[PDB]
Amino acid sequence: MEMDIRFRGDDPEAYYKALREMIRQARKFAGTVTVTLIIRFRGDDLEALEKALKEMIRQARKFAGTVTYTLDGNDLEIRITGVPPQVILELVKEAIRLAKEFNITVTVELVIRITGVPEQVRKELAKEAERLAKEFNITVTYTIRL
Repeated sequence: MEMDIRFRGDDPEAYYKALREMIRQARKFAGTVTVTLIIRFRGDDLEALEKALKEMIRQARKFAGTVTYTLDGNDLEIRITGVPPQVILELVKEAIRLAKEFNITVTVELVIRITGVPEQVRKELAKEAERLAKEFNITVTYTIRL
């Protein structure tokens, strides 16, 4: 009685707005939407990475959630939990922005943990996940439990 959705290496506005609408629909529908966000930064400019950490910590710590991280030399991992789903989309836009500003390499991943929803919702979101994967040519997967 649960559906997860996993997205990675996201594309420009057309995709973000579309995704947002799926995000929106899901929240409305009679269920619990638990979202988790992961980003990994890479680059030799360690000073840049340390600030990219600090901006995302401060912004995302203003939500009723928490933040964890690790630095495997020149690879910084960030795991954000507890954030409202309609904002999540915008924290994605901010972490891409930091990739450009500091001229560093960044990857992004969204985990949506939907609990107790209709099979009509599951099939539509599936079709929307099937659709977006193909139009934008990116990493898209999902899981359903019963």
